[PDB]
Amino acid sequence: GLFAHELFYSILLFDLIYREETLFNVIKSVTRNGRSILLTALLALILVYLFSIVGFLFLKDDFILEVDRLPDSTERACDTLLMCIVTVMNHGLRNGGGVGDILRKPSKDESLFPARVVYDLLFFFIVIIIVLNLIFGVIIDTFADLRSE
Amino acid sequence: EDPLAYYENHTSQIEIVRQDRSMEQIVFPVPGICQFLTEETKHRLFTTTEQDEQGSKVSDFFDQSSFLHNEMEWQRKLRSMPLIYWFSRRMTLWGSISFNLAVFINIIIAFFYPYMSIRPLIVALILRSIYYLGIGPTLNILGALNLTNKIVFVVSFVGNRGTFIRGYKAMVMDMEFLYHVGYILTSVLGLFAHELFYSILLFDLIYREETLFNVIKSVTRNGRSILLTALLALILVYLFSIVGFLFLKDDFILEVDRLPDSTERACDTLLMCIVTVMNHGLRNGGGVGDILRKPSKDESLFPARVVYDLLFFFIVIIIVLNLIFGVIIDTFADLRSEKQKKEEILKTTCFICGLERDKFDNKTVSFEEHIKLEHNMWNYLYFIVLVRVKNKTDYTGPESYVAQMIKNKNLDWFPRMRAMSLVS
Ligand SMILES: Nc1ncnc2c1ncn2[C@@H]1O[C@H](COP(=O)(O)OP(=O)(O)OP(=O)(O)O)[C@@H](O)[C@H]1O
Ligand SMILES: [Ca+2]
Ligand SMILES: [Zn+2]
Repeated sequence: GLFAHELFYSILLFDLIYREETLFNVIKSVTRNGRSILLTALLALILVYLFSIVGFLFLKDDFILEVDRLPDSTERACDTLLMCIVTVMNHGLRNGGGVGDILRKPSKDESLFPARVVYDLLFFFIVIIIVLNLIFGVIIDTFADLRSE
Repeated sequence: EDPLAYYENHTSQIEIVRQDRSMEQIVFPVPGICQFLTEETKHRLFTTTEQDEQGSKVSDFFDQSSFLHNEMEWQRKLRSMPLIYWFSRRMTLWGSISFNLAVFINIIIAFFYPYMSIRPLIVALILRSIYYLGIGPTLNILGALNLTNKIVFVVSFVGNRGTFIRGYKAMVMDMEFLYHVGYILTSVLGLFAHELFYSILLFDLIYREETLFNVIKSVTRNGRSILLTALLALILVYLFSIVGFLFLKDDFILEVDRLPDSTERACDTLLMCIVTVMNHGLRNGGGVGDILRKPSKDESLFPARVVYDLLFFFIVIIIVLNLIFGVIIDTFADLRSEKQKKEEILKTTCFICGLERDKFDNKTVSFEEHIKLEHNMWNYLYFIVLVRVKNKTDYTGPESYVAQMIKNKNLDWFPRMRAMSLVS
C-alpha cells in the first residue's frame, strides 16, 4: 500500500474478523461445513449443465438476450453449449424466477408453450427453491451444531 | 515362531448364559475360515446395525451371521484365484479413474460442443491429444477408456461384494448394482448414440461424496411433506385463479414476444389463468400482482386489487413457499440429532450386553478390556461359525446348548446387561 498504490490498503480492513470473535464465530458457520456448501454448489452446476443441454437441444431459439453496445440490440445466447451454460448459470441462478425470466416470453398459440412452461417451472423448483436453499440450510445447521458444542 | 504366541492369537473366549441363568466362559479355538473375513465388512456391520425395540443389536448381528459366513467362504475362493484378486483389491482405483474421466469428458463436451499427483500429467496428455488428433478423436479415446474401466470396475465390484452369492435374483435386487449397470448403459449411449449423453454420468458425484448425499437426504427424508406443500400451493393458486377469472379477468394482460400485437389476454379460460398464475406469480418475488396490470387509483377496483395482491403475497409467497424450506431445515436437524445419538451409543455402549462405560469405573477391568476380550462380537461370530462347522457328535456341553438355542431361535445365550467381572 505504501510503495505501490493507495488502494492496496483496502485489504487491511479484513482485520475486523481477527479482532472480533463474534464475526469470526459467525463466519465459522460458513467455514465448518464449507465442503458441504461447495458440494451443493457443484450439484447446482451439474443441474444447470443438464438444463442447458436440454435447452440447446429443444429450446435454442428462445435464448435471445438483449445487449447494450458501447460506441442489433439482441443476440443469440445458445448457439454453442458453452454459451448456453454461461447464460443459464449467470442469469437464471441470479434471477429470482430462474431461466424463464431471461428466456423469450412465449405466445399461447405457439406449439411449444407447454414445454416452455414445464421447463421454467422445473428449473425454478429444482434449482432456485431446493438446491440454492440447501446452502442456507447447511449454514443454519452449522450454526446449531456450533451452539450445541 | 513362538508356539504360545500362535496359540494365543488363534484362541478365543466368550461368555454365555445357561438355562439356569448362570454365566459361564467358553474358550474355543478360532475356526480357520474366520481369518478370511474383511475389515470393510466388519466396519460396515459395526456401524450399520440398528437397535431393536428393547435396545439390543444382537438380533440383527445374529441375522447377518450367515451372510458373513458365506462372504468368508467366497473370500477364501477369491484368494485362491490369483488374477481376479488383483482387480478386486484395487476397487477404489477404478472408481477414481472413472470419475476423473467422466469429469474430463464433460468438461471437453461443454467447452467445445458443437465441434466441426498425476492429474496434471493426464490433463497435459489430454491437451496434447486435442492439439494433435482433435477434439472428436480425443473424446472418442476418452469414452473408450471410460467404458473399459467401467467394465473392469463392475467385475471388481461383483468380485469384492459377492452379491451373486445370495443369487442372481439378489444380484439384480441390489440397488448399487443397478446403479452401476445404469452407468454402463449411459457410457455406451455416450460412446455410440450421442456425445451429450455423457452428461448424466456427472451424477456419480452424489454417490462418491457422502457429504453431498447427506445434504440431499434433507430433501429426500421428508420429501412427502414437500410434495404435499406443493399440492397445497397448487390448490391455493387454483382458487386465486378462479377469483381472478370471475372478477379480475381484464387485468390479466401479459406482454408477448412473437417470432416472425405486443400483448395477449391470459385469463380467457380457467386453465390458462391457472397456468399464468402458477408460472408467473410463484416465480415472481412480489406475486401475481407483478404480472397483473397496474391499477389506476380512480378505478373502482383498486381497493380489491390491493387486497388481492397482498393476500396472494402473504398466503402463497411468504407462508406456503417458505414451508418447504422450513421442512428442509427441520430435516437437517432431525438427521443431525439421529447421527449424534447413534454415535454416542456406538462409542459408549457394549455391542453385546449393552453395559455403559460408567459401570466399569474404578474396576479391575476397563470398558476397553471388556469389549476387546470379555465381550467381542467377532468372538461370538467365530463361536457361531464353530458350532455350524463342528460335527454334532463332537459337540461339547456348552456347544450343544448353544446349538439347540440357535436352532430354536432363542437369543438368550448372549449375555444381556450382565458381565462376570462386574459381578465379581
Ligand atoms: N462388543 C463390542 N463393543 C464395542 N466395541 C467392540 C466390541 N467388539 C469389538 N469392538 C471393537 O470393534 C473393533 C474390532 O476389534 P478387533 O478385535 O477386530 O481389533 P483389531 O485391533 O483390529 O484386532 P487384532 O488386535 O486382533 O489384530 C475394535 O475397535 C473393537 O474395540
Ligand atoms: Ca460325543
Ligand atoms: Zn459387554
